[PDB]
Amino acid sequence: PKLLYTSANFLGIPTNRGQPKIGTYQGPELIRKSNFFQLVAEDGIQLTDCGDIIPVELNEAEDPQRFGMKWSRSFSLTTLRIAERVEELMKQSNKSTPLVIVGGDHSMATGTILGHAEAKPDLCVLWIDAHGDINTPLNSASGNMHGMPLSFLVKELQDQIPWLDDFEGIKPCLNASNIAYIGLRDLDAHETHDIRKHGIAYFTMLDVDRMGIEAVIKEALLAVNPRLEKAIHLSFDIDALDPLVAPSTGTAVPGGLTLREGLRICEEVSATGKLSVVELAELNPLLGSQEDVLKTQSSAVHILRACLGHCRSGHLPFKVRNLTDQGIMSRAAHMQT
Amino acid sequence: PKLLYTSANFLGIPTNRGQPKIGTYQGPELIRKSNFFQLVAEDGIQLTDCGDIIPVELNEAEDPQRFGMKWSRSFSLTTLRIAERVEELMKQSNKSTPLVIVGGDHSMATGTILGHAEAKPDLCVLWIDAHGDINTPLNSASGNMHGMPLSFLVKELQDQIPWLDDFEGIKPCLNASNIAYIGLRDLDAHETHDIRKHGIAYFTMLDVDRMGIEAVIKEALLAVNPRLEKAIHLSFDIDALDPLVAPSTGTAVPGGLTLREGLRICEEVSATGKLSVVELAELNPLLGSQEDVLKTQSSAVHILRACLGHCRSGHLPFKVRNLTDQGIMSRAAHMQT
Amino acid sequence: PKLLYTSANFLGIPTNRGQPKIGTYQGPELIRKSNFFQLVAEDGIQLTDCGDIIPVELNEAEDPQRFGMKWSRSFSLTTLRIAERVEELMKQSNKSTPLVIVGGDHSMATGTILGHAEAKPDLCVLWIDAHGDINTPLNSASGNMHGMPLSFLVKELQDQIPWLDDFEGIKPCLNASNIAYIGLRDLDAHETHDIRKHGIAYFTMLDVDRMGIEAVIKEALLAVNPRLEKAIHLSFDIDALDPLVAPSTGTAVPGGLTLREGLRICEEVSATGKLSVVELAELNPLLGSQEDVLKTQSSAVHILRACLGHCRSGHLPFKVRNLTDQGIMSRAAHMQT
Ligand SMILES: N[C@@H](CSCC[B-](O)(O)O)C(=O)O
Ligand SMILES: N[C@@H](CSCC[B-](O)(O)O)C(=O)O
Ligand SMILES: N[C@@H](CSCC[B-](O)(O)O)C(=O)O
Ligand SMILES: [Mn+2]
Ligand SMILES: [Mn+2]
Ligand SMILES: [Mn+2]
Ligand SMILES: [Mn+2]
Ligand SMILES: [Mn+2]
Ligand SMILES: [Mn+2]
Repeated sequence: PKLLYTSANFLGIPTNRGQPKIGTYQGPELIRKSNFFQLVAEDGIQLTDCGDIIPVELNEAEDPQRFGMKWSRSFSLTTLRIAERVEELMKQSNKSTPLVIVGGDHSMATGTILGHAEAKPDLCVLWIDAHGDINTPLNSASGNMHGMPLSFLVKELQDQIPWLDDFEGIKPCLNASNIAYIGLRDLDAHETHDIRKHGIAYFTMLDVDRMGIEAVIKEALLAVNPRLEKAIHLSFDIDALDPLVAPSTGTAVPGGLTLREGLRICEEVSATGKLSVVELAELNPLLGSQEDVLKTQSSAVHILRACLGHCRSGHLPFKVRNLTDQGIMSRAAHMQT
Repeated sequence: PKLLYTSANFLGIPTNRGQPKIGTYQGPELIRKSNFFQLVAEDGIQLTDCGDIIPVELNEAEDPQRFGMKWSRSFSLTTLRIAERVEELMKQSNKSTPLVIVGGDHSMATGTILGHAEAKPDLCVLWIDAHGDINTPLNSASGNMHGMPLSFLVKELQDQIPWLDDFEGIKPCLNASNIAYIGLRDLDAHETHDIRKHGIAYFTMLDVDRMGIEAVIKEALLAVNPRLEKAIHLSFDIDALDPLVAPSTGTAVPGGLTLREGLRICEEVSATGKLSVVELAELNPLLGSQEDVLKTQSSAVHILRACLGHCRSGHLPFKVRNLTDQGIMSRAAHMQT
Repeated sequence: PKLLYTSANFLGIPTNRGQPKIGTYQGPELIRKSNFFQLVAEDGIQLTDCGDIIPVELNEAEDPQRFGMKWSRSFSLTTLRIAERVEELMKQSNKSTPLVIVGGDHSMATGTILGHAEAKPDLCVLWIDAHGDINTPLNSASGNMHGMPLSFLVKELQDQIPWLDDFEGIKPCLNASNIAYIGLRDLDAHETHDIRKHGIAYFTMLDVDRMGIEAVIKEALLAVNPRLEKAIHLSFDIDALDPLVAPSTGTAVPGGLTLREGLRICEEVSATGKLSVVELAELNPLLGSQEDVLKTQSSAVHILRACLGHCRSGHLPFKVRNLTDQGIMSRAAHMQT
């Protein structure tokens, strides 16, 4: 057998202040509960559990609304804390060692990318999501941070981000030409404006319907990593998949990716040999029935396994078992006498 | 932003005598209950609620079976009543103003098309359905009117329709060359005979599998509206979609259209700028679980929004919010000092 | 109308010793309970019920584990019993008469193919499954016979099958070049080794994603029956279909075939005019909710109907009903006076 990645790191980030629905903090445990670790090992990969990042959760009286944003100071404090740990993990392993991150709501992405970009500043980002998550604070109708994580990272958008002192440590590390969306089907108007204005590459479900997922992946990589020179940060919101496949998530949107389409994305990104960080966001075991949570867990595991290099086409055994070395009479041997 | 249709009309038709399962009369309310109106408004479209048509529901003793048909006199009386109102609405708005109609079982289609054809006699019809709904009375095994609505409209079939005095006002206004089916997977034998005999264009799920939905739509329009000269009556039976997507309907048939395929049909028809009337039939909130009804409602809303011109690719904002006119210090401005 | 097959045989095999989960013995009854027979008749086909094969179910004390295998002696005794009956049925009908077989777990396949190959030795096999079912006894982690049925049949694998006296009657009748897989997504490593080593044709879900089901079917037939000269044994594991479509099965694996893709396989194989035996395995009415069992039953019926030649494009009536021979006044006739 052969493997692009022979070892990987696992990191849990139970962020739950990016959106009002409680349960995303149970995200990392939902994956740890599963047979994910067992399965990755059987594929011949050494997965090291790097524990969980403790997010900063201020008391409501310590964190009033600022510019409509909810839990903004918790966000800024958590962001920096994420960035510090991710940077350490990335520099420590600097045939690479991918970081698998499990959220947690998507607001964590500001921290992960920032820390990732501090170790590999030339990275590109593949954002798999039903939503843009690129609302700027004054344009956000909800005030939820999981809908704004990209806006603090994109240089071309900094004249639309309100200055806040606790936000100074969060320096924009992304050019608009380094991001590519796949799976969009619920963009806010101002997101659509910014995405088109600054030429951010995006492939919606409409594009997936007209082009096919195979062409979309090829075009997404062509746009942000044309010669596979750049490290890849793969940000995978679980709600990019259709709700029939992953119902246990906060903002489900019908008409999403099939599990197979999602797997194709991960398999292709994995095969570049350039997967640096994969993050899975918006898992919420407190939403839906037990069967719903089981379905969502199952989809998450298959997706993450795909990122680490698992092939549906099969894997060769690390040692071939021969029947005669075990001194056992085979049927072929019996009739030969 | 730009819009093909800037205003539209909403009309409810709670027909429930076209089929034995009670609940389709709650169809229009299921859509009114939803956020459909709110969402259409946010897309920049003025939706006017034109109320509901009161269908004629005779007492069983007033409406005995005739030629196997159930509730035939209720059908004829209701048909004419539908036709009168639809004609008024169409002539009143004669950049068009589309009519959105929500049923109600599919027997209403005889009335809507008749009234529509009275204002726009050169119309073509796109029938999205698992079934032909073109059984002639003596060939119908069930005797349900929702399985015969097209047969009273097609000129080439009038030698197969039993003469009834109360049916005189229902004059065939459709040539067989004006109809195109998409989504068929449960045709009765005599429907298959008539469809092939008179050269009615039809694309079954088999065709969708072998050609892809994109080619099917193009071929369907090519067959009945080759140069986008004709107004389009879009008759959308909800059971055309797969039961996994829309379970709350009377005659569900496995192996149907995905939500995405259905959306593609509506998006393309909408983009012709020729959508005159869109009708959605066979919603039944009294079938299946609450989650089933929620799923069916959700699918209906996304479909109808697609007809009115909603793009999954995003919509531009009607006014761009600038951070400096609001007199707020942006991060870009702060560092520039 | 026209029909490739005008008559067919139905045979139930309630095998339940190939896997630990009880309920697959209720498989044949689940199909008999359905409207399958009624529907096949309406398509104009004479289905003869050939009853059920009574599988051999030894007492645990009579059937200890041998080489890790569970219920191996029950397997060998049952296999021979299956083979004897299938051979009789095949020679008896030797425009062919297809055998429709309903399991029962997939361990029955050793018996059916053996008996089938005894009447038509030049047959090819189309294996539709999430799994290879080609584990050799010493390589099997589970020791379940439903995971090994193919290994006893493939000549190239006989040096990997442990000699057992009760297994002598089971002679390998298949060359590796006569088998083609469709739908694989959960191969064991040693299966992957054997499949690639001996050049067995296989198309995984990855292949289905990149090629499309239409190309996969064409390539599968090209590999094992290039000129439609060989009779076809179609072995269809229900878990080849996605769990959303067929949840009531023992080893469900996400990311499977849609119902439409499965139907395409059956429709194409049927259209060769070379369908000799179709078997449906792994139905288990004791797994999942009532709605789950209903969904699984429904999928099974549509699949089997497709094998017998049912077209979603419609069937012509065996006698056209004219309105005037019945002495009834048509609307066309009324206005003509
Ligand atoms: N426009 C919405 C987008 S929410 C999407 C959140 B997510 O992608 O993380 O699930 C908002 O600003 O809250
Ligand atoms: N052959 C059936 C067709 S029923 C289809 C009804 B509908 O398309 O409206 O759900 C019949 O005549 O009742
Ligand atoms: N590797 C597994 C495969 S089980 C597949 C069983 B079946 O295809 O019949 O559902 C085993 O040896 O038990
Ligand atoms: Mn999202
Ligand atoms: Mn997100
Ligand atoms: Mn229908
Ligand atoms: Mn209909
Ligand atoms: Mn299987
Ligand atoms: Mn199997």
